Amino acid sequence: HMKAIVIGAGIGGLSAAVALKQSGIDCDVYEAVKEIAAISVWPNGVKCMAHLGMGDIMETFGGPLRRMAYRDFRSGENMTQFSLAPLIERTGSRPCPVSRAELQREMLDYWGRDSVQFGKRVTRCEEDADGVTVWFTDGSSASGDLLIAADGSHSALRPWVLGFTPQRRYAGYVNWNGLVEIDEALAPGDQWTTFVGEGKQVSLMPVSAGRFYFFFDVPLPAGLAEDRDTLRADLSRYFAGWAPPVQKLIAALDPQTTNRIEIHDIEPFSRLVRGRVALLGDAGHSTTPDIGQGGCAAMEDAVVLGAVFRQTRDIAAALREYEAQRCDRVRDLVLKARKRCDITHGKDMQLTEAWYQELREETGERIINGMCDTILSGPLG
Ligand SMILES: Cc1cc2nc3c(=O)[nH]c(=O)nc-3n(C[C@H](O)[C@H](O)[C@H](O)COP(=O)(O)OP(=O)(O)OC[C@H]3O[C@@H](n4cnc5c(N)ncnc54)[C@H](O)[C@@H]3O)c2cc1C
Ligand SMILES: [Cl-]
Repeated sequence: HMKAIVIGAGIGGLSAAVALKQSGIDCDVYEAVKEIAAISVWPNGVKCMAHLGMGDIMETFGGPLRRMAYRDFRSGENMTQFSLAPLIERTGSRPCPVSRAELQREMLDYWGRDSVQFGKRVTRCEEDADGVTVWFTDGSSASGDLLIAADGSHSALRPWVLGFTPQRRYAGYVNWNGLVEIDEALAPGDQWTTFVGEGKQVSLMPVSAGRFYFFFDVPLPAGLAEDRDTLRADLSRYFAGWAPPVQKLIAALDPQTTNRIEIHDIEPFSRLVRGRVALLGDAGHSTTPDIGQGGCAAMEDAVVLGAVFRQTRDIAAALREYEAQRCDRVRDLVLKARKRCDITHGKDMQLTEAWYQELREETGERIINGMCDTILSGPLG
């Protein structure tokens, strides 16, 4: 009946395809790559997955995160440590940290790999009275009634929707991330533990199967001559003097499976749709990962997208309502992440010092309340 073309088979595209199908819309999913660390899916994200029929993925693969702590970088002592039980009670779902690999594999399995066309890199969309068409680098094309551009932070379709080409803004820090086996010599196995100091941080969080998702953050200029070959040396020098658990992590990680990402965001857009085409996921909003809401927001995007089509077939009207519901939400998330990034990574070391001070006096009430505000502001409340 109604055909949606979905570009991108990441969290966004697969969630959108699942949501559109829930609403009786047939989706063909296209993905540029020919084949193939972790994210923390907070309760708003979890509730969305559950709404989408993918609740089992979260529950099964979400690591046992039960409490959190911040530790002094030099001494390794707790500044604050507390349970997240109240977070779970107030929001109705637990936070589910999950390895990217497993999450991708499970979502693809849920949708169906044979219903995704791989090696299809979109370059262009065109809309006429009757529908929309896309072209792929391999020379092929495809037509449908609706187009979902979930093609990522470097989205090729975004400029057609906005009429100009947004540029990524370097956020001023570098993130190294990966997975290691759990060891209490590093930190507790059911805890989100972060060492903070010097505008840097080192974080450990449990995913499934007795592993930690880890990440190192260092404020630095973009473009340094660093990669997996210099990796262990880079970390050793950026985290010189840091408590023993940090040195132990640097020694346990495998540089060859560790990722180095220069963190960017994009100034928020005031538009998400044009005619039969909607931006979704990173294509429509690209945030620093500082509050862990990028993947969550893509899932939220999909829930709303599905909702607006549940009882209409007026595409332009449905997308205008999608845009109305999502635009201010994702603007706030991007900006809130940016603020958190600047505080955590020493944009103004005094504010950052002030923050460390707050962490020493922190009972968890404040942190949990802030987390709830972000979560409860999502579409499923
Ligand atoms: C370091 C880091 C930590 C993060 N931590 C968290 C977290 O803790 N919690 C959380 O919720 N989120 C987190 N995120 C964000 C989350 O990873 C992303 O927001 C989410 O994966 C975005 O999904 P997406 O489908 O929109 O984009 P992508 O995953 O980038 O998918 C887009 C897909 O489109 C394909 N594609 C690109 N161009 C084309 C084209 N021209 N034609 C066809 N296909 C194309 C790509 O191959 C890709 O598969 C983190 C991100 C980073 C970088
Ligand atoms: Cl994020």
